[PDB]
Amino acid sequence: MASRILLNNGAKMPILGLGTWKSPPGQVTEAVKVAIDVGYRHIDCAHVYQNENEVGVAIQEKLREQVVKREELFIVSKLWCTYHEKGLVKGACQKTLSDLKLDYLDLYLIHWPTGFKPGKEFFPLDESGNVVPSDTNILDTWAAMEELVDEGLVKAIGISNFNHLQVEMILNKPGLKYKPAVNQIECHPYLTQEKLIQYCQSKGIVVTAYSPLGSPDRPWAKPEDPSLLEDPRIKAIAAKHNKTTAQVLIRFPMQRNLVVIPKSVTPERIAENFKVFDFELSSQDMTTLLSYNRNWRVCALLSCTSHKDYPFH
Ligand SMILES: NC(=O)c1ccc[n+]([C@@H]2O[C@H](COP(=O)([O-])OP(=O)(O)OC[C@H]3O[C@@H](n4cnc5c(N)ncnc54)[C@H](OP(=O)(O)O)[C@@H]3O)[C@@H](O)[C@H]2O)c1
Repeated sequence: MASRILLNNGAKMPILGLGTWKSPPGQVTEAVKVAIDVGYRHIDCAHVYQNENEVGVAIQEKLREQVVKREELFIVSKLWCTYHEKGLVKGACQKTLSDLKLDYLDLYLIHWPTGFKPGKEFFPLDESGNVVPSDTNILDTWAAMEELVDEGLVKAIGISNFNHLQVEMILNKPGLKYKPAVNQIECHPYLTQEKLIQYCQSKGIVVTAYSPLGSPDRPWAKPEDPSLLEDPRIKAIAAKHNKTTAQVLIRFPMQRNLVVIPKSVTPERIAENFKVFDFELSSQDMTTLLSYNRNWRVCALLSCTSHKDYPFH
């Protein structure tokens, strides 16, 4: 399979990237170094992950070493919810750029449609346990993202965790200057997303699938939750193809014309997870994997369920 997908800004995006949420700061520099050595050319980052400085150390070394050229890398980050105000967006982007050791991002995403009150805390909460919102809306935040393109800080802009009506709101924004290039959403056999994916693809927006392995290291995991990597039905498909369950879970979104961003800090798994361009799932395999949908979310943003822009009602 071809390694890159064409975006609606004219640039090409690698379909397989390395995730970095929960990657410990003392391990993520190695992880990114190994990833680049074994062929990864796309790294998914975010300010809220608190490890962009350490990701950047790896990127800069590999650029300095001439293992890879900057134009061959595709670095993605995300604007956190406490920076949706017009006057904070540029500085948030520039902090991410400084930390990552870059003079531009390939893609910058609005991390969630929900804006929160600015300040030091990433989740300002009230006594109900609900977030303190910002009176920003997705459309003014989008205009601020468009400015970043026009200042040369980012090559592409996009969105994350936007539902169908929120994507449509952006696409229908009065005076829209740049369409979103990407919508990054949770997607795996237990949350298959047929409706939102077809809508985005029909508009030329590329979808990136996050938590493709079901995020077994998510901090709020409960033992009774379903487990993709341990699902016997998925293990059986992997065995038939002489691949690992993770490799099946990564190949699955690729064959739906999605980008996918599995996270690992384990060198062997980083290498294994990239070895997914040597085999094909059948159409029957694809439909079988789709049949496992149960609308189960790793990331439900539960402290924000009363925010006006909460995406998952
Ligand atoms: N936009 C958003 O709101 C949002 C939300 C969630 C995630 N994301 C992005 O998507 C990325 C991926 O999602 P995720 O981190 O939630 O989870 P994930 O990629 O579904 O799963 C990561 C977990 O799987 C393990 N793992 C990796 N490869 C494996 C393999 N071959 N065999 C067995 N276990 C394996 C990792 O362990 P080790 O690391 O110990 O090897 C880690 O515990 C994130 O890191 C982040 O970049 C974005």
